[PDB]
Amino acid sequence: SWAQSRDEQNLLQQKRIWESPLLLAAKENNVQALYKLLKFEGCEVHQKGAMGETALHIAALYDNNEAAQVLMEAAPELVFEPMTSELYEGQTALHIAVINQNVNLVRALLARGASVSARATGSVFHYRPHNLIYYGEHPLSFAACVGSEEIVRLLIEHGADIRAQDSLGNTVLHILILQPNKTFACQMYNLLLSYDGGDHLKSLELVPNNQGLTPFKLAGVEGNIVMFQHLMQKRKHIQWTYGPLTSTLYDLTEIDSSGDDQSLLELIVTTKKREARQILDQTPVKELVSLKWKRYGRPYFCVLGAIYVLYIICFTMCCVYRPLKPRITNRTNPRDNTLLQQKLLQEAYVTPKDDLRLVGELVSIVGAVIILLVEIPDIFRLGVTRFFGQTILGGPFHVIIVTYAFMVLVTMVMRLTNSDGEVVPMSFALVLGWCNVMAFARGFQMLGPFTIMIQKMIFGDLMRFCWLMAVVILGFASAFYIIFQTEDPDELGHFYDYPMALFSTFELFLTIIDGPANYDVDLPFMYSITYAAFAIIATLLMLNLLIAMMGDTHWRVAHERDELWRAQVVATTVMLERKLPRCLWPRSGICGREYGLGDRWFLRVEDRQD
Amino acid sequence: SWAQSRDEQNLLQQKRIWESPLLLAAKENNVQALYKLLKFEGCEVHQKGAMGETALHIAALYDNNEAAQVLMEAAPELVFEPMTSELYEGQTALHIAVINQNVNLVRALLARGASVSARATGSVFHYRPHNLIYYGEHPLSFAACVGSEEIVRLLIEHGADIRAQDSLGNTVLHILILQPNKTFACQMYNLLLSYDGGDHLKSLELVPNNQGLTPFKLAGVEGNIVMFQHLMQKRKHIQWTYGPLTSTLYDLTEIDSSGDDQSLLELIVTTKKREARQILDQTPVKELVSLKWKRYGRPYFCVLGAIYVLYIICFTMCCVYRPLKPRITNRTNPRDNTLLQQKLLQEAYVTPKDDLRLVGELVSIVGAVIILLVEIPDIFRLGVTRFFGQTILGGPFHVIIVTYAFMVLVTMVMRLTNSDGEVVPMSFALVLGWCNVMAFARGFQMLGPFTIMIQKMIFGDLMRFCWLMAVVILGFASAFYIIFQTEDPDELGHFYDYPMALFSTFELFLTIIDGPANYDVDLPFMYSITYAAFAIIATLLMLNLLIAMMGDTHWRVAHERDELWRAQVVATTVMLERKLPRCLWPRSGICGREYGLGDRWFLRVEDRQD
Ligand SMILES: C[C@@H]1NC(=O)N[C@@H]1CCCCCC(=O)O
Ligand SMILES: C[C@@H]1NC(=O)N[C@@H]1CCCCCC(=O)O
Ligand SMILES: [Ca+2]
Ligand SMILES: [Ca+2]
Repeated sequence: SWAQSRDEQNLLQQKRIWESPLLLAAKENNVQALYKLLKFEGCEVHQKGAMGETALHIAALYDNNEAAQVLMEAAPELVFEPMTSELYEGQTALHIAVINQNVNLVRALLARGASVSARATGSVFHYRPHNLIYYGEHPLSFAACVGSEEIVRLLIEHGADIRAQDSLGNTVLHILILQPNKTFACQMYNLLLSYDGGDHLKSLELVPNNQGLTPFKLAGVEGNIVMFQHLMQKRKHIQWTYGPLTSTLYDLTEIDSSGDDQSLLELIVTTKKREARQILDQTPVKELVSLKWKRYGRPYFCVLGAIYVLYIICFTMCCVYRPLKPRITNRTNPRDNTLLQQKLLQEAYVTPKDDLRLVGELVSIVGAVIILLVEIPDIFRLGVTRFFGQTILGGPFHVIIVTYAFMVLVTMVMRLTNSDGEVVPMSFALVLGWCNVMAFARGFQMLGPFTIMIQKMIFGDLMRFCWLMAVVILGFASAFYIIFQTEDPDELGHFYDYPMALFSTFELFLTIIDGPANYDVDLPFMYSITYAAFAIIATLLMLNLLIAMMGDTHWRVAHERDELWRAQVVATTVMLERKLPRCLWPRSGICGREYGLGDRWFLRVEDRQD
Repeated sequence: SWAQSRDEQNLLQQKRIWESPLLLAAKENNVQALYKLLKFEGCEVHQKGAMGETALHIAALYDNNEAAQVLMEAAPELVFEPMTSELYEGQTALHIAVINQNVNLVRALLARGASVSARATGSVFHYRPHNLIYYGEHPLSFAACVGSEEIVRLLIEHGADIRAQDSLGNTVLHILILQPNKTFACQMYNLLLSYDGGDHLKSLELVPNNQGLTPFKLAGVEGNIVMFQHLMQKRKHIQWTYGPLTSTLYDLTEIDSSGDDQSLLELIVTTKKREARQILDQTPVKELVSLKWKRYGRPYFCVLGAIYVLYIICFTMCCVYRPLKPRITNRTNPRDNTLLQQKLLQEAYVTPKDDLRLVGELVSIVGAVIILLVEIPDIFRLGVTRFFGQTILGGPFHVIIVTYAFMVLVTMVMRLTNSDGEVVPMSFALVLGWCNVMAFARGFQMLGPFTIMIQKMIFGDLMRFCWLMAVVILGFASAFYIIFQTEDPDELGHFYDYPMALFSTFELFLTIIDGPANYDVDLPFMYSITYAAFAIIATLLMLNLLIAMMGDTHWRVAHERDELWRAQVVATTVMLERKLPRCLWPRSGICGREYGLGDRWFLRVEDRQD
């Protein structure tokens, strides 16, 4: 594959280093050898290694200032030389010297005039899961990441540009946010800002990423709390300090949802990173989301539920009082078991009690069109995750609400044609319409976190486990059929045909029925033996499942599911504000006009320190 | 709303500070500016800010002794000036100087003759949940709360009054008890007591709150153990010290229940604060309550149960041997399913076996009147929580005991009228009369804590969850009805009408019935499919509930429910002593007369230190 390729080439490089006597001597710091290979013998100083590296590139990898200095003295054009291989296209000797924090070699290379604008476009410097580190493409980006404050200023002194962006359009500021050592990177972040021009506009912090993000905004998405906390000092203003109390004012500009999708809050709820959830708990955001749902948010969510419950409960009223079913053809004799009395083809009737039934069915096309006005913007504008990431209209579940309206439309087509299968399209809507009601259990009270468990269980662990429950049924259900195939099924015929054999055993797996048992007639010899094993094995599987549930329930998951529910409540609040009109739901905070301090909206939060 | 108002005004204040050049210079400590605004230009020194603040009020907020001193020198009448706004009505410059612990400014203000009796009646100084801190209304109250021992004595030296009460009638002593830093406040508590007159009477500790509480008494209600422990030294007397043993005598005056509702014990069991429960565990109280229930308490509780069980079991005897039911009208044919043989209108009968039935019914009016003598004092004197806080007659449950007597009275009205619904009023009393018997399981042995779980479950989590169980039934129960509406219900008609469809599915949710299944006749196509989903979903909901139970069971809750039960046993003991006559249940302890040490009752408790 591709992992083999890079593993092959690192091995292949070492052979070239061993074979090449010049490259070997630079690797091994043999100073006396290098003079013998350059002065007396005319070895081609511009020797190209396996990775297109120069003799100086190897002397920089393994820190070798003595061997590196000889190469610059004998040939000074090697400093500008970049590596030519695909994995390392663009990398220069200065990149290697900065990475290893070789201060004396960096100073010697800059004195030679090495470019501070050379990009390392090689694939190994790309931001990808297989790459272990991402340091950008510029030598200043490398210096800032390793934390050598000495080299960062020294690189700037020779003309390094902080505004320089990589292929992804990330400045050196953006690269620091995507780093493990958060505590060290904060101090380095400040140092790079000191070289900013000083103008309020064109500030490097305002320079955006290619995908529209900014350093402050990116920190929230990536879940870097340390940088998020540190970056907040820029945009928070202390009003006054009275004893232990402190009224502090927050800028609330890039945080709030006014700037279209540039809102930080939308990025948190849409992103897949679990880490970003902790950002909404932070003290500028936590008041914002709480004030959002406690007032203007919670009522509208319940109002929709009241409308939704009403819309559903009326639709069921149409189903229970459905067309008349008198059975015109008394077939009866063929399949004498058959008992049907069917509704079907009467094309309405005279309308006293019948009149109200049409007004209830007229509500179906409203939902069929309102949800069609939900399904039209189900591929319009958005459409891959951008719906599943934007869907807050229900959010969880509510993929089935659009299928429900399809069943409503199919049941309309089921009418006016009077097909036998009238019940099957009408039946699906009743289960799905009420099962979706518990989507409103999200938020509400303390059943919301409960609905998260079952929601997870339905779509995750069940499917895999259900396969294991599907097996063993195949063994026992088909077995029982074979034993009972011989005997007369008139009495105790739990498995008369194969589709009933599976269904009867499936019921038996959850012990719903009493279990097949007749004492008037003697049963087959094998039923008594095979059923004993079925009763035991079914209990073990249920006990082990019950014990397997304890895979969760650790106190951290009690905090986890609590944070997941409250995060999904915040999720509900944002798109409700998005779809709803601007006249309702006034913007949070107070405007910075009429007190000419800002021209933006500020949240006044006061706190107390114990 | 109102939170917006104060947020608006803090923003509005800063604009006035910026706009007002005088107020700005005091905020910014620009000393050179202040002289330019007062000497050369005649700026109206008595400038009123947005909050009615003076230029000195701003100079005190932000600690600005240099700017504050200039304002007093140019205009000395600003010191007496209070803020006029509603939020800050009454606050003076001395209040602000004390709060920020500006010692030099407090000394300068007192030298100017600032009042030490000025109250801060502004709404932001009220004791309310929205206010973060409560420091009282007097400048000495502020000094004591921040803990500046230097200012407290200095404020007293210039005529501060410790006896001064706020609008709620709380002294400075009461304010300290309602503070977070319990360990610091104890030392400050003593310092304020040193300035007391020294007379045993009129002591500031005896000064009561408006609602009848005193500092020692309030500490128990508020659950401040540190202050409760510290305050106990005042009223505990060591008899002797023999080796490691120590006989210490406790005053037991304000603690015990003799002084009407002033008893501390009644305040603990009646209050809603969870913290007060730990106070009853304290070593002066724990012996008192234990000695109370172990002797004189536990027997009377069981004696009432023996009487109650006897009263109930006889009442059931009347129900089982009820009027004769021969069915006079053999209607039968209309609703041929009907089978009734009804008792109804015979107006008693000749009395051999019948005579004893009346003597048992005569017991019903006794309970109907005895509980009427419980329902008459169910609005008399008390009545909102003052019953639910005073009810110990059962305590938990025993709201239903008064409804039981109502059903007894209704069943009496059901008799002498011979109505069809004879069973329905009589049936409710049997369930409620015996379900109330487990109220006596409170206390008793180790089932008492068990009864607390179910008691909590019935009235808390169930109702919310039951709604979620009510949903999904609507989908499946109504669905099953539709499938089976077509077919002949003579055989396997679990859902023949809609009210039976819900009830049959509700039973099926808990898997009580075998589940509808017939093999002689072929079932509808949809029943087999829809029932499979019902069996699965019902199990998940029950499994997730079982796992959701683990929301408790942490070892802290095992201590919590144990402390809740033992606290509710203490609850039972207090009102039993209240309702019972004084001749029974002698007062705990030994009187201080006949050993003229006290004239009050003392509990002799000896302890040993390891
Ligand atoms: C092979 C290259 N040639 C060399 O002399 N050092 C390089 C080794 C890899 C450094 C970058 C590895 C990475 O980014 O994952
Ligand atoms: C606004 C008032 N004017 C001022 O100069 N300081 C005050 C600030 C509020 C102090 C009390 C806040 C509180 O009690 O919650
Ligand atoms: Ca069973
Ligand atoms: Ca059964």
